[PDB]
Amino acid sequence: SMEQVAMELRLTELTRLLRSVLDQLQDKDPARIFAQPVSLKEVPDYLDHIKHPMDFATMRKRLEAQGYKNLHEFEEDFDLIIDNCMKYNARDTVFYRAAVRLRDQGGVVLRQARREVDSIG
Ligand code: NA
Repeated sequence: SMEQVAMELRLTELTRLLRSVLDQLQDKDPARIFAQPVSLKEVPDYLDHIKHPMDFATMRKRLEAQGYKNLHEFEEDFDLIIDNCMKYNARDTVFYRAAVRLRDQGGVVLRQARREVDSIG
């Protein structure tokens, strides 16, 4: 149907926006702390601590299968990245502080993004 197709052109254009957002977000991680999932070989207790791990590559796989239906959903995933790190790591570590920085820098990118998704529909 033509109704289905138009919904599909909207998903596709959300997807194109979200990809840009994810490149922007991930430029605020020059160190690449958050680029890949935590290794269960190198932090074998990780899953006793963190119930829903997240990382930028896992968001990117989801994005390329157009698995994000709106910006809230993508935002939820970004926030897990931050919130998981801030839980597992102590306030005086380079990891915790790299998440605070990514949160504050990420907040701006997502602030305008939210206006573009409401504006362009
Ligand atoms: Na903690």
